[PDB]
Amino acid sequence: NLAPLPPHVPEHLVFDFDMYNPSNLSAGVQEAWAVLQESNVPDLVWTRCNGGHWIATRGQLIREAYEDYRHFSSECPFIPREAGEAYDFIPTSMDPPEQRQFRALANQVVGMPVVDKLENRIQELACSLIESLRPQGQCNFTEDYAEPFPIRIFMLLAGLPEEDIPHLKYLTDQMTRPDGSMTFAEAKEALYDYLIPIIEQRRQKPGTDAISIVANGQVNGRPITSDEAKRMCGLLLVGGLDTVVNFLSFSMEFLAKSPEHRQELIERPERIPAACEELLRRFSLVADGRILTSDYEFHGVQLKKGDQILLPQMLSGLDERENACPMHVDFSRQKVSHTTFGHGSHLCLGQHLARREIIVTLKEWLTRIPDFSIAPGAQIQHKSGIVSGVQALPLVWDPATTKAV
Ligand code: HEM
Ligand SMILES: CC1(C)[C@@H]2CC[C@@]1(C)C(=O)C2
Ligand SMILES: [K+]
Repeated sequence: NLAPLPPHVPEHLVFDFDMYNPSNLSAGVQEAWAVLQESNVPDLVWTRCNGGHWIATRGQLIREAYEDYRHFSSECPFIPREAGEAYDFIPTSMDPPEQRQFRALANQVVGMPVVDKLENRIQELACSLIESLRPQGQCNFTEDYAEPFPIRIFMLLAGLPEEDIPHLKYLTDQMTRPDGSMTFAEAKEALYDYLIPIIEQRRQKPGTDAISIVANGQVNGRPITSDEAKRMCGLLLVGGLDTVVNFLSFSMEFLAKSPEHRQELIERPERIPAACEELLRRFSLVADGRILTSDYEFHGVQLKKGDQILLPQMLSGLDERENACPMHVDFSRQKVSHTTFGHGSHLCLGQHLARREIIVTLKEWLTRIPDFSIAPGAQIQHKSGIVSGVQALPLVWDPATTKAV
């Protein structure tokens, strides 16, 4: 249902897009969001769905807003408003200047040098999973690879038992694509319930896992509090359990449907890093936003203090004003413009981990299973939310065409 239009919002800018269930979802989630960029549609629209909020539809406005933290605060970054208000993860719920000391701590646990440390175990895991699947001639890609591969890497980094995944994965999903059984506040409270005793424990007896590092850490040279450590560790869990997991399934679905693209990467595997970046553009998948700190005129539209504005990271690279023929995947694309990992001071801290996981996946999969397709008859369904994903991805191949390494 539709929230009554506020007096300040002009009627001609109303476009009732539902970020948790977009109209055109059956055509693909990126396609469904791209309807906001059809010729009829202003650069900035108001939807009455999900309590009512602005949506910037073009990369120019999305970038500008993400740069301007004085007008567009990350204190309430999720729609609906109750989710945004409850949202308190660190660093994302904080604006500069105080945000920054916390980013620096987070970088000690997910930064380039840590990923270099993880490199061999990331490869080993990719390979053990793929080799196991290779002979079977089929898989449920979401559950058999996309989920276990990035998630087990995160649980290893965090020093958490793998048997805790189904519970944590359920909770993180309720924050990004809720099935209605939990509010965001409830899911958050449960993630923190899980974390609290582990944080206390690791402050007492420090290990070398990510939770210990964060929990015993300093920010601008003063000790982090247990509450700060919990708000940072929660976010890290979310990043680990619901980002790359979804992205891998979009990419593999595309490769399953497009032999010429796989052929290109089999014939020339040096192109894989560039292909990674182009898939990160075409199959971009995050959309969160900001809250207005004051009344502010933006691109000829009056915004009011407290208005929420969705700034979909997904849309920038799909914008035909950033990338010609945006829905086409071109591994040779000369200037791959996107905001897939965000923009401004909250630029994704996990992006180095994410690119390593994706590139290792592409290399190792195509090396063993170069020819595969979607199970015949399977109608692939996407799902939309703060992070979008794929419900299920049944794949099939002829074992005879595979190669053990
Ligand atoms: C394909 C994978 C990924 C995508 C597309 C993605 C995207 C994003 C986006 C758009 C933001 C900015 C949100 C905002 O401005 O409100 C962000 C921030 C963040 N990301 Fe990622 N991310 C991914 C992977 C990961 C991973 C694997 C981790 C951790 C293991 C992670 C950790 C974080 C953290 C801690 C921040 C907050 C930075 C801040 O608020 O200063 N990311 N990411
Ligand atoms: C929007 C995000 C992808 C980014 C990292 C996890 C996530 C859901 C957040 O709350 C911040
Ligand atoms: K908040």
